Amino acid sequence: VKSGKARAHTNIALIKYWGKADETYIIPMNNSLSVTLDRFYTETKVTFDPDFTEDCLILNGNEVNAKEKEKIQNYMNIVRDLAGNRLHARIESENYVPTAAGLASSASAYAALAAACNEALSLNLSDTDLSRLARRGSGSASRSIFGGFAEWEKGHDDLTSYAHGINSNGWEKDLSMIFVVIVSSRSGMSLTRDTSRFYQYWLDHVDEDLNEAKEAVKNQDFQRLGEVIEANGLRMHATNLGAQPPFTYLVQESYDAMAIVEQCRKANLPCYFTMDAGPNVKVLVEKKNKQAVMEQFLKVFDESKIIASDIISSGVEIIK
Amino acid sequence: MVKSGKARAHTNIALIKYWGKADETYIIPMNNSLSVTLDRFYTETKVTFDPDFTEDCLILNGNEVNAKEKEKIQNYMNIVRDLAGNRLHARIESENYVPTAAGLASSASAYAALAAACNEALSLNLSDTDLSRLARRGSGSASRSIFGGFAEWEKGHDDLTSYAHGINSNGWEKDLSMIFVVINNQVSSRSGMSLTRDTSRFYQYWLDHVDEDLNEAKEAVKNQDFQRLGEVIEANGLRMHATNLGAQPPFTYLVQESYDAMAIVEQCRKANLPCYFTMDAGPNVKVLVEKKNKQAVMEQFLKVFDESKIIASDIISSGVEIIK
Ligand SMILES: O=C(O)C[C@@](O)(CF)CCOP(=O)(O)OP(=O)(O)O
Ligand SMILES: O=C(O)C[C@@](O)(CF)CCOP(=O)(O)OP(=O)(O)O
Repeated sequence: VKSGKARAHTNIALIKYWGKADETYIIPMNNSLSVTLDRFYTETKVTFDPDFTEDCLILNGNEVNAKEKEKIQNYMNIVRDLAGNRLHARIESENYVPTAAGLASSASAYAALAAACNEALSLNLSDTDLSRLARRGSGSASRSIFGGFAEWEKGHDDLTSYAHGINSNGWEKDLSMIFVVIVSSRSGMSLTRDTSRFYQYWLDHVDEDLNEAKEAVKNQDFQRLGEVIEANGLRMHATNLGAQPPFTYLVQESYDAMAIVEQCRKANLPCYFTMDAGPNVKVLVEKKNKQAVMEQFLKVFDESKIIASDIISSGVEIIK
Repeated sequence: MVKSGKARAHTNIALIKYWGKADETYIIPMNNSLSVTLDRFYTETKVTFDPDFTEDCLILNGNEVNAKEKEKIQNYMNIVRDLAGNRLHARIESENYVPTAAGLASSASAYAALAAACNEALSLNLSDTDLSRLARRGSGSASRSIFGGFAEWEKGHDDLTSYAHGINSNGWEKDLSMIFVVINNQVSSRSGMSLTRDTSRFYQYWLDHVDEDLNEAKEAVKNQDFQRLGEVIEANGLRMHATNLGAQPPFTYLVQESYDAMAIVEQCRKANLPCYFTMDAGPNVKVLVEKKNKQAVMEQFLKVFDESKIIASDIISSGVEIIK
């Protein structure tokens, strides 16, 4: 029997991945830039047994659903081909995330599975190839191989499409993210990629957004990073508005949280917001101002709905 | 002695959006717009000028308006007094036959009816152009209400040059209709567009496409090409709402139900009922459809929406009118 266990942390995209150039290999229409979070993660143990008939995934103690079981089986097929065996695996996975709060486990789940498999089957994959393996499960997972800032290079094929870690001289140690708890990303983004009247607008600005953001981290320039990523995040959501037919991930409460962020800026508490495939609002903020910003939120939201996390420096990690 | 006049003006809905002012004081817009004038919804406004009157008075649907609206209306009438070269104050009696509680706007038809009423009362002999200009000062969209069918508001660059005109459609307005999906709300158009215009990160994007949209739209009506019209106006409308998303801080007029309404429109398209939607400063979804499909399209909506929430109107051919 072959087993291994690993922990991967979720990451939030500051420059968004939204829309695939290639649905089967998960190659993106554009590069993305993300930060990896300390607080939320997945621990996954994988066990390969000559005895097993089909792949098993137990998550937080409970067997998973149809589509997920199928989603896992097709993914392990990839792992089997790569490793060169025919072993089925029993996967035991736990998400360390506030429950029923809508946090995406996608990135942390596949990065963790990829790394656990790597360990179990002794593949000694390089980070590049680990990121590649993770990508095949979920595009965002490619980034969770790394800590701090990470960039997913879109490439043009399976070999060239992967993430890498960005050294920012420890800037990530100065930063945090506040979550305000309030249609599938894969399904949402394919509709928008395929049909949206505003998608071209998204493509025309994404590289510049990205360049500006990467420059800002080179200078550890928070306001400048913050401004571009906020703009970029909003433009992603604009594209869904142009889909055929239109849709939104946002609700009034998301807008209320956004308004609170602008006010914090006016009161000289720099922070910037972004949203993914749901109404949750994430507030990038400097650690020094994290408590102050949270207080401003507490005036309006339940304390239980205001959850802060640091940015973790290290990457995916083997659990011995 | 006593000078009175009474007018009926119909509301209009924009297919190409006015959204954002170049001049807040005189209400000169950042771009041209194109609308259609609704047969079913209108305002009737009577104005009576009397030397004895010492202050303008406004009665709306039989009721006091309040010192706020009262003050606002007197400011507007000053414009009329300056225009007429008199100092006569007016008693204004107005009835809105517009589902305002249901969220439809009354300001376009209200200000158009008032402009026309004063012109009739005072015998100003204003051209439709000057009527449009007078209406515009009260509310931009009111400039278009002077006219029936398809109308366009030319933005101009000053108070003399910004006004609307009626577009001759070869009677195409008679083939069209508009379904209103009243959606459970619940930020003014003037204040909203101002925040967006001043502030929105996506406003330039709106500006870079509006003229092309408008030219395509007008070319579409020249040809009575309903699909060509519907497609561009629907994209225009959506782009207008995108800009709000970019404002500092962002906001939307749209709620989940609005999105549900758009979805049904798209199903209607796939199912051979051509129609297209647009939304204004509220979650209500308006559905441009050909008169011959009005009923079929309403029934698709009637599968999910309360019957009282689905209201259709034809498009009127004629413009603002003087009545008894
Ligand atoms: O994370 C980002 O860059 C942006 C988003 O989070 C915004 F919602 C999308 C994530 O995409 P994902 O869940 O990875 O899709 P998959 O490849 O189809 O599994
Ligand atoms: O009708 C349109 O062109 C589009 C809108 O309806 C979309 F909400 C805006 C109307 O603006 P309006 O109320 O006329 O503004 P005012 O000049 O500040 O009174």
